[PDB]
Amino acid sequence: YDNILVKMFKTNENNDKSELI
Repeated sequence: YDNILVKMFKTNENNDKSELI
């Protein structure tokens, strides 16, 4: 059981390394 792609869509869009840069 692994679903790393669904979790990485919302994490990378909102945060974007710092805060939406």
